[PDB]
Amino acid sequence: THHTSVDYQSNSAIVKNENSVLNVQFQSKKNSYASIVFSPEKPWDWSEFNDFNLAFELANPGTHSVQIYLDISDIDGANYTRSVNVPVGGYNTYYAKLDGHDTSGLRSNPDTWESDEVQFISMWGKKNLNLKGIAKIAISVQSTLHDKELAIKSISLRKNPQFNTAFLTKIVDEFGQNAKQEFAGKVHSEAELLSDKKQEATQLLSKRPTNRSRFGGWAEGPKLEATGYFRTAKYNDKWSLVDPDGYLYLATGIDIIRLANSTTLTGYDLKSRFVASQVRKNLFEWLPDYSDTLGKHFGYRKSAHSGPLEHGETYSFYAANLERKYGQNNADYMQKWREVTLDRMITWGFSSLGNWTDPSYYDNQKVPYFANGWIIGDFKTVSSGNGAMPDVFDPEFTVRANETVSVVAKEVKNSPWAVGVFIDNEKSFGRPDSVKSHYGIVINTLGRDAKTVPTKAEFSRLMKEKYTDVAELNKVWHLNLASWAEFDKGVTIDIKNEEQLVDFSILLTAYADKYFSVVNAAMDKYLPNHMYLGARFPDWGMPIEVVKASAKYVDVISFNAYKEGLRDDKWAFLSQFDKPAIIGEFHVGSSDSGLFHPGLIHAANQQDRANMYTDYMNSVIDNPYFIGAHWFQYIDSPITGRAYDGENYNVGFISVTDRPYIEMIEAAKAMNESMYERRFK
Amino acid sequence: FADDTHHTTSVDYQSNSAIVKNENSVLNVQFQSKKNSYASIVFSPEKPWDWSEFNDFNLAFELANPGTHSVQIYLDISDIDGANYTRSVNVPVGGYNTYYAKLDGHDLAFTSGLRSNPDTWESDEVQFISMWGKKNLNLKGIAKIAISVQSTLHDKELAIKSISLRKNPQFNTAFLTKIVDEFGQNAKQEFAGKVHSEAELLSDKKQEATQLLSKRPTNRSRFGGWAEGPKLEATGYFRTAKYNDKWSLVDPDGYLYLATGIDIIRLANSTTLTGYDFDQALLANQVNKEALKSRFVASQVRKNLFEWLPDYSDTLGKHFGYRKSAHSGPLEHGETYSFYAANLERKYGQNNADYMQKWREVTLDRMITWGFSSLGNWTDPSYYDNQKVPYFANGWIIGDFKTVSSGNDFWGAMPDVFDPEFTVRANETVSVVAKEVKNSPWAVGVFIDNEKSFGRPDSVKSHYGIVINTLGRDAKTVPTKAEFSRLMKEKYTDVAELNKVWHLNLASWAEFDKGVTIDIKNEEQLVDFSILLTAYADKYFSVVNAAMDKYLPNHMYLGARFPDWGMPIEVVKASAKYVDVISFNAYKEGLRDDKWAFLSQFDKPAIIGEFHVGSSDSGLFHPGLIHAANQQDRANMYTDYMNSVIDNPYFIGAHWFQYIDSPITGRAYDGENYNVGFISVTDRPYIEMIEAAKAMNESMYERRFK
Repeated sequence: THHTSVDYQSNSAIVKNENSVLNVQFQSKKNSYASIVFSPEKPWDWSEFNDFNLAFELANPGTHSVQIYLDISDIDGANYTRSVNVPVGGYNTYYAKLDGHDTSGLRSNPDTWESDEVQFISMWGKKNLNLKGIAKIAISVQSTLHDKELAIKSISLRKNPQFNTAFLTKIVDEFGQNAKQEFAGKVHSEAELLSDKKQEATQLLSKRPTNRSRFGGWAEGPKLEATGYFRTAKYNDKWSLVDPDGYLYLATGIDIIRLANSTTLTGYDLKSRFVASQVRKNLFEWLPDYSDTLGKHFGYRKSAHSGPLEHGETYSFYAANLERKYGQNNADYMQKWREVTLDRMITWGFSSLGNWTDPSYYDNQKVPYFANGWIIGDFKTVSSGNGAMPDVFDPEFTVRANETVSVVAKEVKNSPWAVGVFIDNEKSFGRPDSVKSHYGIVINTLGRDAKTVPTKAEFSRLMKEKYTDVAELNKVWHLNLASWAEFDKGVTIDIKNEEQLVDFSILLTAYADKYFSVVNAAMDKYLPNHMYLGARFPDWGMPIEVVKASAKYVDVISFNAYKEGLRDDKWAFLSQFDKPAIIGEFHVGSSDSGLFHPGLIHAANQQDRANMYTDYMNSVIDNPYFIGAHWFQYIDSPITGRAYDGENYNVGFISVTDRPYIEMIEAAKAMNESMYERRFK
Repeated sequence: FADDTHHTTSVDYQSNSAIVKNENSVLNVQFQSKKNSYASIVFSPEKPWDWSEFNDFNLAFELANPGTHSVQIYLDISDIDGANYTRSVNVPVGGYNTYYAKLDGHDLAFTSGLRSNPDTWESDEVQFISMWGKKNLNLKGIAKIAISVQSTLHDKELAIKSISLRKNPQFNTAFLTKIVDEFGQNAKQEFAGKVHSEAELLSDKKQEATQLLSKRPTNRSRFGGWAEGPKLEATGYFRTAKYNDKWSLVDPDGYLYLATGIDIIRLANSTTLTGYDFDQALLANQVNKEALKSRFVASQVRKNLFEWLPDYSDTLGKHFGYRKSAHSGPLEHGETYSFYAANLERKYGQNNADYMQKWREVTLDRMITWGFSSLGNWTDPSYYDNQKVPYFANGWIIGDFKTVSSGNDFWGAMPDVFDPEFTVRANETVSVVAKEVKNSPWAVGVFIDNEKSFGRPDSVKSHYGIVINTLGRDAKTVPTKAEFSRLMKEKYTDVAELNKVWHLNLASWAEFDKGVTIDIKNEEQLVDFSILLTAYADKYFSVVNAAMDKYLPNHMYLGARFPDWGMPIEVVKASAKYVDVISFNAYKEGLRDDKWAFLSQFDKPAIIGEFHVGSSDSGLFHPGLIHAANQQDRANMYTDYMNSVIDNPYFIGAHWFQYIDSPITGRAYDGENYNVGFISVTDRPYIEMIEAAKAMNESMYERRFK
């Protein structure tokens, strides 16, 4: 229907008409965004159809798999983003449901009918689009390290096949696996678990090899000063860490070495137990009684979002498999899991345990670890206009900051094994997408009472410093304020004024400076010998003012970047600070895991997954500012979604049945082996 | 561009070990290929298709695969005359693609010297690989189109959306023009692992060096055996034994041992015809000074394949050679070049370093690192003195002894093994091997000869050809016939009794001795045919065994590498009485139980001499004999094949053919241009293959014996 002829344009992509087939060469090596956009004469009207799907006949004659983004926009202005991986090879059909069929508490659901076809993964945006007027349909590739290609043979709208009413019925086995689907590494019997443990014990290393120091550093590199703690240095023209014995060190590893995130909502909410959600309940074949052995794995989630529950009861199939696998005959399965986990990292060559490692691990003297704290309190707050952020100028913020960091110190006990502390994570500092996005904190704060809003009170001060008289501001901001007292009370800014931006930038820096000074001070008080690794900025939300402010205080600037790699264009700005950086989170996933959601970055298969992993880690290693990266996370998200937000991604280095993804492991081992020599030699 | 639909339109079909259901308008075919070594769907009309009226056209199939494994289909088209031709292609798991076979026009109308040519037009479709048969079929009468699945380990599936005849697109006249780059790579196509600059070679070497091991891991014995397994009598030589009700080898130190590794660890088969030649009279392996002066273009088509050849004065000019005997191409002889050897000197020969010695060293280390227990057949004798990786040795028995024939010229000549000169030449061959091996414990064993034309057990004529043809000859001048006369007289006393059994009217034994034309339809004689064929093979193996007993007494004799398509039971039986290990070549997806059950007759250990899987994503124009969807599938199919070797209680190992990909423009001898390499022409190991090999070799002892 839509193509077999339709008008289109391209953005950093050569399009050739070879037969009926659009060959798209995405110029994605050079350009961080590349696309072919399908725009008709008059905005498509699909009012006349119901219960239907948009289908693409896609091949990939390239030499890398392509994660394509499907963007469908309105005459109305709303947009929804979908994504899928197109493997190197011939044609498959990719479809997206636009109306009907599918609430379940899963970020991505099973298909609503059986096929050999591939459904796009729903990512973000406004789902319920305006079918009456569809402006554009864009296929884009974003933030790759390689040119990508796509062959489009046909685009069409199709009537959805017959609904499967049991698509959410017993999709989980008693092991937490995809019940209805076979997949690589699927456990069929409990005896497989016991058999795994025995086999794995054979291959597991105990100690670091002789080409690694005891702290996991470069035993054959230079020998810098031994401070007895992890620290930063420059060797040649590249940033490095230094281990406590003065060997060079780069941070590789895995986050969430803990069970806190491996639980899923059962649908129940002890003598007052009730089914709060029938749909949740029916997902799983097996859920034990509280009097059962494996009933030990029942938890409760106070707060839950994006699902048919705001609270309720949880179960952890991974923790259950741990008991099954390591807790034979009353054995301390937790302790055994920790010992296996430590050995795995040695064996895989990981130099550290990542963020959100369980305090259980902190007194270990085998593998280094990263510690963390969240700053929570009843202190006053500001808003990015949309996320609630700390009023960093409230004295109550320093009070809680100190207690937060103090807590961590007691966990760490001044151990050289602690590489450093993360404080907070992806705070809502603002997104530099527009004025409103960039300076939401400033804009929202400026219309609040200086008398009651400490952050605003500092804004007042700084602006008095620069402007002296309020009439002189009235010029630049193009406003008609009466007095510094009215300003102090609250100002509604002119969204379109450009001259005030220079000031907004002062105010955002000022807010950020206080944030990072407070936390830096707290670290000085409680863990003075340890590095402070920042606040883990998301690459989608890292205003330059916030980064700049952090550079004065942190030992290492942390970012999370869920991309195919660290592109030169994207990270060039780091050269203005000359500071070392770490990636707190990254991952690749694939649907061949039997999960319903590959995650944020998509590969063709486990082997592609590992190869893309290698490409990302190579980009980290070859970047002169970056000193490491941590994989998110250790364990696959539960197939029915983690209890907090329904996230059900293939993010695990191991599956729910405590089986390492083999291909990932071998990429990991390779990468860790050659990392020091690649960077420095 | 479509001429005519065959299925979209219905046509009559029959199935064979295959369930076909017409779900919607598609034929979904479930080949029952796990249980049945041949499964098929056969499309046949009431009257033979007449396609005479078409020219410059192709036959096209729109195919998906809803199964869990990729499927190599065989496409056989047969005509009214009983001629047949076989094409093959891999259909990956997934949706619909077009697979086509040109029936007329373009390159068909190879003189290229490539077993399989580049496509004659660029497309989003997949050309079938021409395999074998009578290609020039009668398009007046196409009797049947067969799609089959052959010797798999798994059930395969196929979805057929349409079959059609179509006009060929515009002929790309430049399809054989500059298809090779200076590295011997596919110039026009981008492929995974393609080298773009010489610097990448040096880059490659540095990186691989840090990853190469130079010594066996702790869990492997010095001779590559099972360090943690039982310890048996150490004889100081490789030998056979049983453990846990399964055949094994035993290394010199007494540890259990299975043979894994790769064939053709040498340069001899990495050369391709350049299209140049010389004044034949000036020829006395690079040509001499006087002959070089008469260099001329003998094949324009060959010359134009290449973007670059060096000049003889260039450093890389030393990689020119010469081939005295070539077939299946435009040249019967001519200049060759070795892009692989050129790459070795580029990679390892900087600053006049000993590039060959370094290649040998990296090769040994690669085998260690990849976990292979051995170097396979046709290892360059350069390696024989190595004390790091065990190796298989070989000889060919060649000479001017008398010969016998199958009665089919394409099958080839066979030694008259009752000719005393055959024994002289056997002895002399084995003696040469003995001087190369120098009694080294590192030599696992000796293969003598390879895929001799003993017969194919699929028709009486094919099976007993040597017997039939020899019976027709004179005892006076044909030793094998003199032996056949002896055995029949021993059995029948009087000719009259044989005349009865064979349904003949021979006047005298003197007639029999002079020459008999047997009755091809007579069945009673087949017991005698079996006796005669056994007797032939028995003397063959007895002679070789006695040679081995003289010169290499301490070392295993590994037989003569029978092809799985041509292994008469009589010959296998004869061999079992002499060899330490029975060797076979088997280019299939695996060792099927049904194919190899016969081994229980002899309770001997067996070895696979050669097997391979190839894929088109290597950038070569021919995936080979067994086809995968891509490099990853290729590795997975490798793994399955090796699992079937490891799981088989008679087999003690298998060798992969071969180390290096064949030249993209054909090996000089016969134009074979397959993706058979563990490594590419630029000395880059195929990463997926290496990873699968490492895992396989790691687990083999445990999997087989624990």
